[PDB]
Amino acid sequence: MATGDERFYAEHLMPTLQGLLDPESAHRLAVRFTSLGLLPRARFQDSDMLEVRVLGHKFRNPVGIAAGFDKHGEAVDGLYKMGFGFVEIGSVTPKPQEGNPRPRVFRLPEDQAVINRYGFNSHGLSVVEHRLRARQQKQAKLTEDGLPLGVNLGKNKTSVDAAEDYAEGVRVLGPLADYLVVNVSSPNTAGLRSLQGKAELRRLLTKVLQERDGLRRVHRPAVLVKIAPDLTSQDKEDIASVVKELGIDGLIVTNTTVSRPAGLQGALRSETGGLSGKPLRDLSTQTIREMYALTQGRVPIIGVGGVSSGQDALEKIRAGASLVQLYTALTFWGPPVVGKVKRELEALLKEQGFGGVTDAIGADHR
Ligand SMILES: Cc1cc2nc3c(=O)[nH]c(=O)nc-3n(C[C@H](O)[C@H](O)[C@H](O)COP(=O)(O)O)c2cc1C
Ligand SMILES: CC/C(O)=C(\C#N)C(=O)Nc1ccc(-c2ccc(F)cc2)c(C(=O)OC)c1
Ligand SMILES: O=C(O)c1cc(=O)[nH]c(=O)[nH]1
Repeated sequence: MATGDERFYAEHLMPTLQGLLDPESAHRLAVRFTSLGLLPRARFQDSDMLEVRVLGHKFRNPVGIAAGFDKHGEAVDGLYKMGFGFVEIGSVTPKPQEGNPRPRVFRLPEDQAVINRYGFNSHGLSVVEHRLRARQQKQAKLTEDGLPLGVNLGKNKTSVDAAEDYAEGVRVLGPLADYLVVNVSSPNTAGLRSLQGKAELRRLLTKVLQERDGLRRVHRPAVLVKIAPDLTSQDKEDIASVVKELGIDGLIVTNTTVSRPAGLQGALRSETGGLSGKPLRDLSTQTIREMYALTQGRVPIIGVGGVSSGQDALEKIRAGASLVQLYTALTFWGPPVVGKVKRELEALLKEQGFGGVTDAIGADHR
């Protein structure tokens, strides 16, 4: 049934697609195809067990699309139709930019992994602002029905003041976002990840929250920080402190890794960039675990990295995540992966004696 669809995509459709197109062309086609909503609605009906209340909002299910698939806000509606409980677009930079030269996305099918070095290719704030404005009341209804929208902000390659880039993003897209993400963890913009250090981070985030707080109350988003899986213990302890001190609304844990775990088999494993997918999974889960402990369970976490199943999702939830995202799993399993994760998650939750997702959040720590 759903298993027959899963198998079709996994064994026939996706490998054929991966044979005809390069990874970037495939990405661009998927965004186009998804934006038209051509694929029929996902059959899976979200149970009440999957509902989460966090970040000032209701999420009808805890499975979202990670930043990077839809950088420019072109496919938001098509992604809700696929069954995602929330959609995050971006990263968006203030001014339009190309990103890095091609080729810049690489598949590692033997590892169920991707490496990318897009470098924040972005239509920029103005284009994305108008795109979101065109569908603003549709989104207001989606959100009220439990399907929120996040906006992930980046910075221009050549920008002098990182904090002003993020501030601009807060000003322009904050009023259109249920939550904002300060992406300080892209491996593909020089200097960016050092925004994660204590002094810079506190200065940056103070400016961001101050700009957010200046928005009219009805258009005031939660602000989250997205961190790398490659942080030192000092880094993490420092982020936890700053986040608690400033009252940051949550964390996204994690971005892609600049590491190359032992055992990667893919021919393209030494390409420069962020690695995503299955080899990232446990490194992300452990980072979630640590950040939840360091913040005493008081700071919501969206868990991301290598989620391709219900077990993967629950592991992150039990480690401390209130919500989860995926992207890379889609490039191997296609759209059916979304219903797969939700069905399996629900089964596992029953099986382990949780009334719903909310009861499982942080359970490993208790
Ligand atoms: C093609 C590609 C582009 C990405 N671009 C962004 C980005 O613009 N901003 C961001 O915060 N994360 C970006 N990500 C990182 C993902 O949001 C996510 O953190 C990471 O891929 C781990 O999740 P995954 O294993 O499910 O794919 C990108 C990932 C990939 C695969
Ligand atoms: C990492 C860049 C990347 O996106 C890919 C690669 N390589 C890739 O294959 N993407 C990719 C390719 C195909 C799909 C997809 C497959 C069937 C369908 F009806 C709609 C989209 C998706 C998808 O479901 O997006 C929501 C993503
Ligand atoms: O645009 C990119 O290169 C990119 C950004 C990011 O945050 N993460 C990632 O893996 N790639």
